[PDB]
Amino acid sequence: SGSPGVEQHTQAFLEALEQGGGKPLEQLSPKDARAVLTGAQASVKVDLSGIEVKERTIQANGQSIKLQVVRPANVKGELPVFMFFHGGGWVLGDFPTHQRLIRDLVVGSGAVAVYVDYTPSPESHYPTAINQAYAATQWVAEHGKEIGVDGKRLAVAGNSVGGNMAAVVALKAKEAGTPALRFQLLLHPVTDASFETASYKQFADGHFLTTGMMKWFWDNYTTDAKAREQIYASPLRASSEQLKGLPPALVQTAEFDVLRDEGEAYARKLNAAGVTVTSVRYNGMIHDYGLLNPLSQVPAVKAAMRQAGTELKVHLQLE
Amino acid sequence: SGSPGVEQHTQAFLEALEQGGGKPLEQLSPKDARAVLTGAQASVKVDLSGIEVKERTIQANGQSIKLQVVRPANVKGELPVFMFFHGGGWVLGDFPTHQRLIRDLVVGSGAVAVYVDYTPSPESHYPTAINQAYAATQWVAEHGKEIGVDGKRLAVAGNSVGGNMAAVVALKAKEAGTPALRFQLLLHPVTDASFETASYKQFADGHFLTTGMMKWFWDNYTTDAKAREQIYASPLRASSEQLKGLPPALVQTAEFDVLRDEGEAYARKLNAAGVTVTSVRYNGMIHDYGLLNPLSQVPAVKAAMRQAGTELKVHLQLE
Repeated sequence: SGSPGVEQHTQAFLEALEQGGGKPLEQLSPKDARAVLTGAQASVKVDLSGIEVKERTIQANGQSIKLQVVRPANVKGELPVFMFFHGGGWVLGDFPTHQRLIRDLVVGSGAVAVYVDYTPSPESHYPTAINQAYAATQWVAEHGKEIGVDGKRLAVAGNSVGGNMAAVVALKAKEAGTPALRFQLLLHPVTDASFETASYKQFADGHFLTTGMMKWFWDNYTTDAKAREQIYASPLRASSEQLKGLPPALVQTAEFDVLRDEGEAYARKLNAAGVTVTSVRYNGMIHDYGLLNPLSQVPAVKAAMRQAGTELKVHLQLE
Repeated sequence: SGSPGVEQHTQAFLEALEQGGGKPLEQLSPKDARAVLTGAQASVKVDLSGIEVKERTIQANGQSIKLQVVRPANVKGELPVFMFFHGGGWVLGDFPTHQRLIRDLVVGSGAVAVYVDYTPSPESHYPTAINQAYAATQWVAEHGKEIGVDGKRLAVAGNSVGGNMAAVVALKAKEAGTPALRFQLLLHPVTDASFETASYKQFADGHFLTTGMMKWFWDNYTTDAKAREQIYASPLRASSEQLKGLPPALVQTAEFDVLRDEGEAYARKLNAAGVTVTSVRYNGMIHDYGLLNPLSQVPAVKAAMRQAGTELKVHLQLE
């Protein structure tokens, strides 16, 4: 269905989904909802070349955590590294659904991605996944040599709830005083457990990610209102003092996205706190433009991916 | 003065200008206004390395036109090429005021820039400069070998009224059936001789480029209302049919810019006409963020420049 101004291929994609019909995602079991993303991502021929992928299980902060290490192919030596936190509304997502996005970031940056297999919701609730995400980030900083990376040159990155996770891991690293981070890449992040922004109102339906989906995602994550008010759930609620000293950020938002305004608002809060921020709204785009494989060849998406990889590279250089 | 959300260094810049005082630009003679930009650009140490600059005067469509050819240094062979049309509101601007911006685009793309020294206003009026701009573009396509470029791989680029000029040259090339263009790079372009968009209302003052300046710029360009209604002055007025077949575009706009809305509106019109467009709003930025030397080290500006160079490069490749 979409709106005037939606990029042409994206609009055609939305119309194709509308014609395909199907139950609202939030009316499905977590298992069936996961299968929607799995099936849709698998339905598209995509370039996954130029990477080498290796699983690694680590012992960190009291639990076993599974990683996927994604390295630029045919490259020798220690490389700088970014943690990658996947989206999917906490309920959906995993490594293979996100592999093309991760691949594009790795190939475009020359840096190694460390995907963290955090526990999904509702199997776990806040703050289980963010504690895993932080534990893995500290692990990479300390033990990077074991997986062929320079852990002292370390960024965090993610899409959607993964952008939430990246932002929150940066906050947790500030709180803990470790590890040092070069950069945070937030691709259309969730930043606030509230649903009254102008973008939430304007794009409630018809633009892939719906308000109904967002409320369901948040409900599966946690129904504890006190938890939702914590900065580690809703980082937009942080004060300037709480944000001071965070690493430089690139925040990409999508024009036609309920989460657009809270993402841009978080960028403004970082800027007001003296954090270096580049905040770029990709016009014509819907939420998860960098994830969805049917959109991966849209020229604006390719440009967004080129930028994301380049900014990772710029911030992960030697000295 | 600025607004909540203006990027921190940009805000400090605006405040410094406010404290410096001085007459409104539009109350100055063209000569004195030109000197404001010349002096301000010269007051900042900037990196101009990595280029070789050579002047060339050409005979094209009945007149002598001066070019500055800006080539990546230490590179052999034919290179692809982009025309560069400078901003300055038609009254101001020239090569040296714009040299750092041009340099960044050349170094970041690996392509040669051809700066066109169009006749300023009010010394000339519409359509003198755009006819010169087009003549030079056709010349480069035909005679590129003479200046070390592959004229068959040709883009147009410009900031502000230079973005207007690039967009209009692309339209003139469609009208003439020549030359073929790979790409149009529009950095915060002027697209419409009207002053009633929401951004014009919101950012009328306090954000460097004022509504008063824009009206003065347009008045110096042409006071002919019929001329202003032509698509070669106000390309936003073009129909979908008139825009069909134009080359792929990157349109960067600035959040805090009176011209923001008409730039984004032009991107939407291109998209509606089936033209490939990437439209990106750089949040926190003011107009001419890529031109103004005091802002050239602002991290978001560096990111915008990296993107602009990269997108030129991507679109100017072989085959």
